Amino acid sequence: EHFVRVNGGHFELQGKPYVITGVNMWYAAYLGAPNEVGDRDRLAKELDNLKAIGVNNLRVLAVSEKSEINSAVKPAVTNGFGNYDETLLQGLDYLLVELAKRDMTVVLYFNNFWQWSGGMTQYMAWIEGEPVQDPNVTNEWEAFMAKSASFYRSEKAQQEYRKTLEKIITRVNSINGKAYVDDATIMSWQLANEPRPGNSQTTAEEKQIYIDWVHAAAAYIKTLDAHHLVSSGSEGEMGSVNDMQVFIDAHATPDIDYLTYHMWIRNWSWFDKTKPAETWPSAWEKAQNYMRAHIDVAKQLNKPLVLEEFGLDRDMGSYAMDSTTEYRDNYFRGVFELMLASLEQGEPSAGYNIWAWNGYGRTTRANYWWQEGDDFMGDPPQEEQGMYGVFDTDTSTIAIMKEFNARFQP
Repeated sequence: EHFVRVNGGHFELQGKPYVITGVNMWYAAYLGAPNEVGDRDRLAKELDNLKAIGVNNLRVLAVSEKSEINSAVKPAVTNGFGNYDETLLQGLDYLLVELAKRDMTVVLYFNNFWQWSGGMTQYMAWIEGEPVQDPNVTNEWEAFMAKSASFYRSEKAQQEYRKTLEKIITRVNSINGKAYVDDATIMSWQLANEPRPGNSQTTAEEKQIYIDWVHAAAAYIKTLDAHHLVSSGSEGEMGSVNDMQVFIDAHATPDIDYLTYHMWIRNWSWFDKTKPAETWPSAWEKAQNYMRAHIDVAKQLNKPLVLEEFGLDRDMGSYAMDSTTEYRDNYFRGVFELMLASLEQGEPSAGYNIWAWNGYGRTTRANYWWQEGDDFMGDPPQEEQGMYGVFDTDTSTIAIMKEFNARFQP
């Protein structure tokens, strides 16, 4: 009935301001699966805890592609082109039922620049008949990013991507009978997780191909669904080969309703998880500058801006649940403080989703590496289980979330 809408630099729900106070929980639809892959009891309990913490929004993976690397989710939704696991899609149906009971919404992304759900390189692997090279194994990240971006240039890949978009967007919820296009539980369709134009050596032509891809994919979604919001899933400038004009140009289309940015201060080498006291001051300077740069672009484009993915390691980079999270917590406080001031001042800061939510999920793997059958966590299968995720027992972090989730609410 009442869809999340955009009016200038803010979201509205029933004509009143709506601010995103969210988490990333990539696996929430997997948890809804009715078979051995799901954990529906846990899903309800997670959503109950999240609601009690003031969370109103999840950012969730809609679709994964079958992978034979050991840094990816298994099983997958798409077992070769066109071969969709309907039982797993019932998990998305179940998630949408559960969110609706709790007046929570979801942003659903349909692909992945990275390998942990197969994503763009898995499309290319199927097209080319060659195996994916897991960058966790090769350490050849520049090559990986070029390969992943070759997806935009493949007419076959785009045909298959549009078929996946159509498969999900035209779905009918098998449980409640709602057409997905009619379900206000869905806040936004999202093109991909962190689509980038390529690697550090991306050409001007490749930048334009990326810009045109964002425009055309967003336009395509609007032909299927004129009334849900559409976003790209971009990191911002860092996801635009460090070229803010690429970010602006890609998101200047009216078919992109709101803007996203992500911050990964450790991955970007601003913060050293083993030398946190030494590097935090400079990391924070860079983070606040990144926030301000994206808020300025949001003013230029007159669109809401959501910090939909940001996280930090536990203290000294520990993956252990009993390790402290002082640096993460103070990080989150700084971001929330700056964002709340921005919102108070009428700027397009429209909320956030912390990366990521582990909740009641647990690992008993000594090496913290996910194997098929293990609890799903906010940390996906390409990263140690415990790297960035917030556990239900992370009392300090949860208190900060609960506080700011309340303060951000109109």
